[PDB]
Amino acid sequence: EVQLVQSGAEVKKPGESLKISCKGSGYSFTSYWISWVRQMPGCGLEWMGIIDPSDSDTRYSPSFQGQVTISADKSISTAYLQWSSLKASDTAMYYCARGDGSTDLDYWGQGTLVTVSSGCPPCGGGSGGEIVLTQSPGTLSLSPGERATLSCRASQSVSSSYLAWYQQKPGQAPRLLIYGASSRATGIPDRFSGSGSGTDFTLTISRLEPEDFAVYYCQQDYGFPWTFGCGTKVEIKGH
Repeated sequence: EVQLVQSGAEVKKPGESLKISCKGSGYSFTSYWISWVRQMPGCGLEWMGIIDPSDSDTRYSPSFQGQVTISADKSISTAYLQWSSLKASDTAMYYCARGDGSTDLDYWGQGTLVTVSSGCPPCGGGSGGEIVLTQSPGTLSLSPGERATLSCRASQSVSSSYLAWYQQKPGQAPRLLIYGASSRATGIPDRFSGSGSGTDFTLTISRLEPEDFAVYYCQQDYGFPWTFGCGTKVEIKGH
């Protein structure tokens, strides 16, 4: 089985340096890129940057360029995320995730909590020109057994091969649900299905089972920086 295992929780003060790690197992490390993804408390997922372990080529979201360094030691299948000077706003769960441009981010580490002593990026997008994914509605309250329909709209056309859906169950790391707009990832129940193209995408859950109450994120890796929607929380209707 493919696994990514991350290092333990860290507590730091602003200004301190920090390096956290992501160890891959069960697959050829150099054949897949490693992305780093941040989730500040109460916020959605943010793509930070990516490394190709074969040659250590990197790309960074403009928000993180110059703040962090992504590196890799391919001889021990480990990727790293390093700060020279932590900020108070770097308090977050940090995830690493594998991909190769065919199945979006198909395996995720379990997360490293980084706490720094001493708000969220705007869901409607900032001044950077990134592709914005808008998810409707932000919260869906339904009864168990009901059908759930979630929407993801992109600010520009994205090739269907590069639109994915992730499920984040409470307190867990995200996992890949749908890749390439309509393909179910391995092991995912077939009550989940995705459709759409261009700027309009849909995730359907044919019946809400108890384990499906969670948060669902869409994501695109068609253009840089890669981006996530702000998520739709699916919760149980009061009765």
